[PDB]
Amino acid sequence: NAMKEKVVIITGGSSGMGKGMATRFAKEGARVVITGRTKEKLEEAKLEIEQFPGQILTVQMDVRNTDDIQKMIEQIDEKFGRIDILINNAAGNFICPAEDLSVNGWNSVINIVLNGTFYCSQAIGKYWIEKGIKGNIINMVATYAWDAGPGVIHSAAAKAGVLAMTKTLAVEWGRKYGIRVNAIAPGPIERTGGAEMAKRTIQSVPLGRLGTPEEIAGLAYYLCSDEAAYINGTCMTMDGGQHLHQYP
Amino acid sequence: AMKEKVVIITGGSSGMGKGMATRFAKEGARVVITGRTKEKLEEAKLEIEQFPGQILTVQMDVRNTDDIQKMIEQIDEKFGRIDILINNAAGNFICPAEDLSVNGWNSVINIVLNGTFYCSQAIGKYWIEKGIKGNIINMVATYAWDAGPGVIHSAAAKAGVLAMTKTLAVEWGRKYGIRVNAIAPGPIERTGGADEEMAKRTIQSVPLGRLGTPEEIAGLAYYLCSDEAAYINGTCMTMDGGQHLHQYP
Amino acid sequence: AMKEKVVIITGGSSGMGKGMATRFAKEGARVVITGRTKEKLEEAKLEIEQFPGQILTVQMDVRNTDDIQKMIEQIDEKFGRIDILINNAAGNFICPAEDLSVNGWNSVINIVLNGTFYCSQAIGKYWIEKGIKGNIINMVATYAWDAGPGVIHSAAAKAGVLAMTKTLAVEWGRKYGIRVNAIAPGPIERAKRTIQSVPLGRLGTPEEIAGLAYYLCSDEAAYINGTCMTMDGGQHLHQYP
Amino acid sequence: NAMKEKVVIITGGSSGMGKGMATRFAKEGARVVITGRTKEKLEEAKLEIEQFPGQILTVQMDVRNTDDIQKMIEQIDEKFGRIDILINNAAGNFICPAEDLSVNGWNSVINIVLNGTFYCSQAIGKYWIEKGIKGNIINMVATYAWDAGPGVIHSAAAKAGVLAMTKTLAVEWGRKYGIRVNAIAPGPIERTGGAEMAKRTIQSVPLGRLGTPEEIAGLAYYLCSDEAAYINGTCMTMDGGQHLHQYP
Repeated sequence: NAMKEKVVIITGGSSGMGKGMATRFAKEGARVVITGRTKEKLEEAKLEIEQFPGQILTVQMDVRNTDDIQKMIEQIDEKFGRIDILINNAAGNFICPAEDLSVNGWNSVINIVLNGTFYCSQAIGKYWIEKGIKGNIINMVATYAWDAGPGVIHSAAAKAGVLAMTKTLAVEWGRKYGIRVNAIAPGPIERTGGAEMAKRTIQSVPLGRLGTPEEIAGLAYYLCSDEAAYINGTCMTMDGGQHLHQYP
Repeated sequence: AMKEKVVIITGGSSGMGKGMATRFAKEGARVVITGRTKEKLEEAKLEIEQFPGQILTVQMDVRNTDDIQKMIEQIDEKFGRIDILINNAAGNFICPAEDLSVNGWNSVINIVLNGTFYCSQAIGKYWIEKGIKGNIINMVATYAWDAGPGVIHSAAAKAGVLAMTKTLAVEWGRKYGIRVNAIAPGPIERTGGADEEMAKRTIQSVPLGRLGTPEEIAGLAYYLCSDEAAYINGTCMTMDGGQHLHQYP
Repeated sequence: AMKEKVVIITGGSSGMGKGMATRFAKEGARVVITGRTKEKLEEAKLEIEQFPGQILTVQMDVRNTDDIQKMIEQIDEKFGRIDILINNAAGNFICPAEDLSVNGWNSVINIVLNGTFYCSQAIGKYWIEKGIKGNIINMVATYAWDAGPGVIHSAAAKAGVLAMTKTLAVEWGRKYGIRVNAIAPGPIERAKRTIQSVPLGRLGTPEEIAGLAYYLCSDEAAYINGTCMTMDGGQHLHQYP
Repeated sequence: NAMKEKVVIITGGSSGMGKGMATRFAKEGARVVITGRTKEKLEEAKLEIEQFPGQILTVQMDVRNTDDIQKMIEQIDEKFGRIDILINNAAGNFICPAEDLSVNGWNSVINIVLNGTFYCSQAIGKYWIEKGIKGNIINMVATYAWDAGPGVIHSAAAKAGVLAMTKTLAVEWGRKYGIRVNAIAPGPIERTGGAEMAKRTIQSVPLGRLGTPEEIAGLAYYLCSDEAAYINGTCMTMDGGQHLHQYP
């Protein structure tokens, strides 16, 4: 189909936004690699999105482990022979007052979100550099990445770091290798996990509703299209206007 | 579908304006292009029209509120609806801030900032009275949120337009379900202003090593108006190959 | 060196303008305050003047380029120099964007954006002719870089001023050594859900704002250029996740 | 509340900006604690900065080690009985193309700059919470923290994370404890030693010169003064206008 012969890797692709993006790329005929930490969820996701035999590759791995990343790259290269797009979506988040956050809790989020995104990006980038592939990277961030994230200080710091990495790689690798690097910052999206009623935040969104995984997937698809080839080093926000000041 | 929609593009007879008009027309929308000169409007129409009467040319000035109401009336009478407004009409040139005439400064503030407000408010009120969930796209520049040396007039005006964009996304998004966003293009071929050492140097300044195109800009505006994009509101989408970012540490 | 300096504060007869004027006069500078109404200027003068001839009141409109040149002539004749310009003259009120009259929108753009440009260009040219390394401080608002629901006129105007601030910081900083910066105040003294909205749990004060403007004009702050210093107790930041 | 009665901690206080800040606070009469990894540098800085015996406390410690941090707080509390200000300055930075950066290299910068700043801030904050002290935190960032940092991707990410932390703590702790948290972003400063011609750098600064440690010190001192009590959750840039676009 439209994305046929392209190979897309989505970390954290067995649930939520990751799986919504995975669904769209598979419907457009691309080969999709989804990663996760649990076998069962990956199998389920694969059964839900696979359009033809061999289209989807599930990889049980940890983005914090550089050996796992290299093994995944070798496995994909052997099965499909190329990698076109990397979407760094694997994340970990929960609320905790900053004073009460354990050192291990802080470390775990920085490790999965910031470090794991860098490990995946550098390893995939090096693969593209060696093969002369003009790849595309999309990093999932949050609107609190450029502001305050009260109650989620670990995620706010990690995602801010990811946003800086996004812009830095867009300049360095855009120039030296023609690799495009961008981010997406979603607002509240229906059908996603986490940790007095919802109308408390649906109200905070000017458009008065939650976004959908299909809408996020449409943005990801547009960013990977030939039309969008000049978009580089930006963060596309999709939050119905939530992050803006709602009163004067 | 896009086939039934009506799109207004101010300054639509040349440059990015015409690139956007070309795309919406190929997708079958009715397109209204505005401009100050009759000749350029007729040239653009002939070039982009897919079928008789698809394109409506309106010779007008975005600084004139009477021109804006006349245009709305004419469109409503002819097509019976308005779905999308793209505020593109612009004016720009280089001048050191201390040398800029009061008339030069005023003219750019009036066309870019005031004209965008006049058009947006008039169209918004038309949508409000008819219960239409419209969409507005404002064309800004990457210097709108930083410094614009040599183009202080445009930097100020476009910064005002960006603030307006975000403010209307909140006010109208909430009260009427009207979406408002902006596009910040980088250097785009076939859109030269007034003003090669610095020429090839500016291409060097773009990480991707090339100029953007009006067709790429048109594809972003088209995506922003699609049903898939319905949750995008109050943002500025930059399309500049990474140019506005720091190029060295 | 403050003793030998001349500071111009537009809209200096009330509120923040008066707070700034009070501090600069206490530090011994000559202060020029502008305003539209005679009696308010006369009251402000009596309140802040520390010695005879310290304060020059000028009844003028920042939208009038002829008024600006007359003021510059008058200042130059009386004091012989101008060191600092604070563009504070502002106008503001709440109104839904779709209800705002063309005259209402135009008046705010004219006073805030155009007036700041007219004053800044006229003073810049004066400094350019005399080789003076001046300092400009523009008063903006935290909604200048975000949305300002209900105050779209002021948000647009202030955002324009912020862009002008950064642009002149580059052009004039490099060519003439003139520094240009902005201050963004939060809610300032002179129902309480907005006090709750401020992490520090209170309103700011005009004395605090004046202390920031004073620091920005000091020799210690000579490398600060093209930035916006916000003083709002943390209010503009997201208060929830 | 008078500076003469205050205790100021400056990590990385034995050289460069840290020492410039140390010099100013000591000159105003505060007790100053400077941290560093080398005994000799610490003793040299102490001799240079101290106005009276016992005014300066040097602490040889690693900001990445939470035990070192805990021991330092005990030592200061025992000697001085209070802590008023924390300046997170310790940092590590060098140039390296993103694709050539080692995993250890990346990890070390994130650890020292981002994690170390969180460890010190959380530990000192907890100390302040226990004692009811309305403390003040200043984090040293850089202007590439909110943009691209080509060649310094590690520091750009770490510093972006520090900036997010700064804003997040200003909200959470400003509200719950009256603790202020702000950042400073310096431009190029003479006498600071991080790892073509230098006239290129001064040329990129509109003001056409480098900043000084004494200027940076004045900004830090202003931010800690009583008149700056309402400044919270912001980043004060001191770079001569360098980070702005220099041409259309």
